Amino acid sequence: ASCTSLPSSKLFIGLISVSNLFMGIYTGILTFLDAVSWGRFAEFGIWWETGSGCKVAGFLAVFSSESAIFLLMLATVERSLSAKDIMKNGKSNHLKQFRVAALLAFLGATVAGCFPLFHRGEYSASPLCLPFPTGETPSLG
Repeated sequence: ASCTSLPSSKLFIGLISVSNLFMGIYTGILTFLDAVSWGRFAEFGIWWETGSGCKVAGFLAVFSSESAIFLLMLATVERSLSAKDIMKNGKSNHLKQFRVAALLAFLGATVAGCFPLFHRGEYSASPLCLPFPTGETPSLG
């Protein structure tokens, strides 16, 4: 909200917070669905599981988790590069490079999330729509 220079640390905190947005959104959708099915989950069970909603929620959760982890490694690598320049040169700036790396990490996360979609049955293993070694064994493992 403050129109400042937004240094690299603040931007990294912000983007990790956006990953937090998707985590919280996924969890809140879960609750919302559970509250809708208060005492009547079985009625919505199959419809949700085979429906597009389960795929959407599972992909969103997987993407949010993987993106959080990847943003974390990007932030740690950037901080280490800043420290290395501090003890080596005196100035570090890979703003465009790190933005490109963040976008590539988002691409990898989305690819991982969409991979179960093409195999027709990986995501609907559980109502939570979470990769488990219960149904499709090889790909999920």
